[PDB]
Amino acid sequence: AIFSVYVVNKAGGLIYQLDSYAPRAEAEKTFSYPLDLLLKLHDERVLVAFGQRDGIRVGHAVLAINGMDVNGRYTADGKEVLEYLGNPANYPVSIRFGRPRLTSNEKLMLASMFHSLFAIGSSSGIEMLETDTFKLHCYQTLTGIKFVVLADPRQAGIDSLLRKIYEIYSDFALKNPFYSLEMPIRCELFDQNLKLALEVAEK
Amino acid sequence: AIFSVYVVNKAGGLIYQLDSYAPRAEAEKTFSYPLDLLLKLHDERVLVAFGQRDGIRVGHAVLAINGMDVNGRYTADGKEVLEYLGNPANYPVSIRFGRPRLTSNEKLMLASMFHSLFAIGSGIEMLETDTFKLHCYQTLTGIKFVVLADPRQAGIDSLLRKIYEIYSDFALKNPFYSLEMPIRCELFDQNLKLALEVAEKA
Amino acid sequence: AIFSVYVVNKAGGLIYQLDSYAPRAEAEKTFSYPLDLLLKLHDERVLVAFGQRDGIRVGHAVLAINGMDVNGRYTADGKEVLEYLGNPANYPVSIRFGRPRLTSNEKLMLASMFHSLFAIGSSSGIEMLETDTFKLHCYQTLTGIKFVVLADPRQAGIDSLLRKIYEIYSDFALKNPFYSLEMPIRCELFDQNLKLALEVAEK
Amino acid sequence: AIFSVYVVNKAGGLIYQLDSYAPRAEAEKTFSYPLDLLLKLHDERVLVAFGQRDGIRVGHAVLAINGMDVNGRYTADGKEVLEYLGNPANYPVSIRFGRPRLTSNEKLMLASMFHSLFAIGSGIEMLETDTFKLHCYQTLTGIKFVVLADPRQAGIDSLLRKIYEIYSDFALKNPFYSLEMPIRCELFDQNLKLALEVAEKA
Amino acid sequence: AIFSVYVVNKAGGLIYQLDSYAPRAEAEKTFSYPLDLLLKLHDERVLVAFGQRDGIRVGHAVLAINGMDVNGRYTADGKEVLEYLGNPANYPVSIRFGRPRLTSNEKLMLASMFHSLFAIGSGIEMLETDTFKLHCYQTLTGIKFVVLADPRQAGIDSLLRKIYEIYSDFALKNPFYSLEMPIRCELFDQNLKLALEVAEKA
Amino acid sequence: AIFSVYVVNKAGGLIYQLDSYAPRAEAEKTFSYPLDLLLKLHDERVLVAFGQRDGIRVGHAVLAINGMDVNGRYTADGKEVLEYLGNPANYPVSIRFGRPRLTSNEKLMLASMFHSLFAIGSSSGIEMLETDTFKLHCYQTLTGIKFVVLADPRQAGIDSLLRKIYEIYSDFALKNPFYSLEMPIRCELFDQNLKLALEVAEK
Repeated sequence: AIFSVYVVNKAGGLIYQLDSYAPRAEAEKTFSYPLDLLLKLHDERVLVAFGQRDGIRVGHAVLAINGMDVNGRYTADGKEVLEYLGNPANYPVSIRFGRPRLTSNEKLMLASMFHSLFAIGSSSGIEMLETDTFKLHCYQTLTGIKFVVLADPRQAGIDSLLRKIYEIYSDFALKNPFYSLEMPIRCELFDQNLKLALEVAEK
Repeated sequence: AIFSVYVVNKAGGLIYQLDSYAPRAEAEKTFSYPLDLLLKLHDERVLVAFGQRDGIRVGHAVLAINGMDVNGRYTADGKEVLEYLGNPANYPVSIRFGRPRLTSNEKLMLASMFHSLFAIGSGIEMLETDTFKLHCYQTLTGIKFVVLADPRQAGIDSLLRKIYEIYSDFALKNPFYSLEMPIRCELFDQNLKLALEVAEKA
Repeated sequence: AIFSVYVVNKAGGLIYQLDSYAPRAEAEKTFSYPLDLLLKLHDERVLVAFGQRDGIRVGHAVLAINGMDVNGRYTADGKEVLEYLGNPANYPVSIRFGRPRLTSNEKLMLASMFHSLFAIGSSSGIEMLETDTFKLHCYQTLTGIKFVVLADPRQAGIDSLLRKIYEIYSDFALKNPFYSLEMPIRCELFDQNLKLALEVAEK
Repeated sequence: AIFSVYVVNKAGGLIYQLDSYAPRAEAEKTFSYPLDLLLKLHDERVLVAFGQRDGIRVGHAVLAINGMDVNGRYTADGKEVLEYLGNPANYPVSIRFGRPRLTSNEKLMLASMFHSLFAIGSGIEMLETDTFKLHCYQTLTGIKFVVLADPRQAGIDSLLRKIYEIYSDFALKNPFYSLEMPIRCELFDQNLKLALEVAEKA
Repeated sequence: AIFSVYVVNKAGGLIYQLDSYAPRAEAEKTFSYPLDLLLKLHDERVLVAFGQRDGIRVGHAVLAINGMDVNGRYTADGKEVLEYLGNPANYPVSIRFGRPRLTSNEKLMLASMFHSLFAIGSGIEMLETDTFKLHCYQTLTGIKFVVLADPRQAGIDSLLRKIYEIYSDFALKNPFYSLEMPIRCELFDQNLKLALEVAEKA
Repeated sequence: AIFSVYVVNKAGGLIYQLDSYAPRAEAEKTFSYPLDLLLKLHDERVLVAFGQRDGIRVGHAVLAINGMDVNGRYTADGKEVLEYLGNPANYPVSIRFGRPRLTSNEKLMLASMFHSLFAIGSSSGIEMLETDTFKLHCYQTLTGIKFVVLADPRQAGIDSLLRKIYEIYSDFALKNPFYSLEMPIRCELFDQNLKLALEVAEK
């Protein structure tokens, strides 16, 4: 599977992002409160700050409660989650935690580790970081544009996909003279052509 | 050759396009290896580096292998071009050569010229490089008809005047048409295709 | 014919300019005032702002009146032109308009459309803009210097000319160690060598 | 192939290294000149540019000349590689080919990735390029075991788990050892060398 | 070889020059095609890429074609070098090779060193590259005699001492001569030319 | 002999310096005062400002007095040198002058004359300045790092040495992920590997 696609301009500005796979959860689990975990709101998301209870790591996010899917730091009831799990009344609860989606800042931070050395215009232009849970591919073009793709470790075709996104990008620029390279990409035909290129690459 | 015909609106956004980026083969010669032509990988294109023999030219790309379509650096089957030509089992082979498919960098380079023209803009105007020539006809109303071609293609002038006529016919028949919206019109598509055929025969 | 030659440094500074052809006029025409054209002073030049009378476009400049050649925004009589053509007394007049010479800002603006993308040091280095009335050739060197030449559409040799100017430029730099690359070129032998290179290219 | 095994401390400083940058020859073919292989100088390395004949590959470097070790661009004797192959007196010669020795730029490129990983860092993690793959195992205590290899080398995973075991044995026996100080320990050196041998046979 | 002799005034402006940028041919070999030498266009110079045969060297440029002078990438007649060597009608041809004419980039590179020397400056001093060596003798009065040469040219030291003697003779005989003005003096030109001849024979 | 080795980062920051040969003196000479030379303190060093007495040029530094080696602008007695040679009591003196070692600013200034033109990432990367008394070699890498070596005019091997320092540098960076390229190099194994590379190059 392919989790995410994003594009960074030569000045480190995020210019396009598409989260493909998003419901990367696990399972709803019951917990007898007082909760043996310490939670923090980080960038509109409720993360596990401390405690490694059976199954749960620090860095895990809360994704749902009892059915009420977590709308970031709010419940589906509109109520605030940190006061809700600190709420004595609803002590026996079911909570869904999984590895959260990357913030835009995180996407940038991750992108900044590739091609940091060689000047703009230095045989494939692809650098990568691989873990247990994902593989990140970063293609830098001649003029410093970075195309990044996040996918499970053993996903084939990413090299060709990245070149194709560039092909879609450069064609978009040529057909749309209003567009300047620092600008966010906001074009229907781009979205269409990318989603298709992803479909091809998935198979 | 003509690589693309497209229509850009006053605000600089695409409203109609017709692409023909896939080239036609220029040269076809049968080879009896040791291969009297030297090849190198260049951005996933197999280019001729040396040995401009009668027909082929230093800079042409390997388009087809004995008739079959090859994409990137691998054959129709799926073996690497270079790792299949110095082959003891396989040696006698015919190859098609010509201008490579249009690249991203090239597209980006032209985009960068065209965008600049659009912004500095204050008749037919043409942007040219060694390998490309972009022709732009702008109407009073700010509609731009663009033809992307190689430096030598003739009769674009007349092609552009035709697209103008066809667009005018479309605009007269569809006066209350959102200019930010793409042109969805069979007859338009039809007549533009026919107009391109004429220019391609020229 | 070749209309103009100029050189831009890697930082977008105009470093040399020579207007070759200059009397690009048309013919003196009589006009019964009140004048059916709206005129504006733009960058020391009297341009046609509005009105497209028989022969005259907007953007056309005033180049002479009755014989008194227009010294920019003044007449040969020292009198101001906008008050002179608004002057009731001299209502029946003869005026010469043609496409004005490029301002230095215009030269720069035009130069900024070429090689804007690829970084300094990215097979000929020549990019061009062609119209009915002129063709503009822009050569970018390894170190970002732009040599620009303005000439009628079907003028041959410009590619070779541009390389020669570079040859003259680089030799000038080598013989003149005081010279630094951001500086305006002010050298007699340069002017001599260029005017000669133009002469060769014209033929 | 495995190019380097090293141990980095929590603060990011080197505390142990074992280098094996000198490659083993991949291909060996005897040539009867006119030489059916084209060579170019590239940062004081003689690389094969064209003619991927059965065995050798476009990109391999000339490692040895008829058995003897050649350094940079000069022979074991001291004559220039290129100025000795088109030789009327000397023509029949055997040559060894394979991956060139690791370059500075390459090292610097990986360093730039590794440093960035170290700084952004907030399991085994791997950094990869076309020609390199760096494997990094970080302990709870922040000790990093790093193996530098080509993209295809297998069994680094197990090698890294072994170095972890050997380092753990060392740390248990030497609990009050300055972590800023290099590891000076024969048995450590011994066991790591043996562990690398296993991974190299794999 | 000596490419240029010139005199720079205290303020860093040119006051006298004598150029000899056009090279002499180093090697001349008759060829019987298929041509046993591979050529590439490089900034409008035809350079030898591969095949350093007895005489010629990888990096030399094609200077002349069967005796006649060729400029840029076209022959004395006006046909393209490459598009005339793989010719079925034309094959047997002799070619002259050697150091290419001095380029703009090279000139600019040296200029950038020389200018820097001039500005940082606070005896004979020499600036050197792989292919160039610039020799600069500065007088008490700040007059600079400069000789541009390749790294191996000998006896520039003595040539520079001679130009100093000749300039001194000129300055003694013309004491009230504007140092911002170019040197217009037949005898000066004469004696410097003779001095260069001696250094060129050396 | 090799006098000095230093390394400059791509932003013109001095990142490592090692003065190899240092006691580059001449001989102690007697002078009957009032001293016929004018001396100035420049950057913690006592230089000859004016006067060219038999043997001594302007630019020569004072390196010792009567045995008391000059600790920059102080004597081995702790006393200030400019007041000491202007001191009437000790008028008959012996003074040692020779060409001073390069200040860090001088090292930078000298380095700034090489590779100033071509952009970062433009066949050996070595540029040099040669005089009677020294030859300076400057190697610029792909990413703008300058390695500089100062040595007597006819010293062989410098090209290979410079490449080796780069090899040592790049390896140091790879083994030390804390290190960032703008930082001063402060590592024992680096010093060891360099001093060895110098030893090889000397022979």
